[PDB]
Amino acid sequence: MSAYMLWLNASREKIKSDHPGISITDLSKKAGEIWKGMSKEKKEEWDRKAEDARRDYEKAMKEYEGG
Repeated sequence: MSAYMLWLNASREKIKSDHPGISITDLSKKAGEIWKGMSKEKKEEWDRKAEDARRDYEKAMKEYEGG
């Protein structure tokens, strides 16, 4: 899910530029269609990026020291 969110943010500009005058709601569907047709390996990369960020949060929280 997190991979999709990150991918959508970067892809949003590509989709909007590729489909001028496209609505926001339509963009969401477009994002899903591109993902579905996209390679499986690419999905893993985005998933790994999201997981790495989780590790980084722990590191920052560890030094942050707070509730």
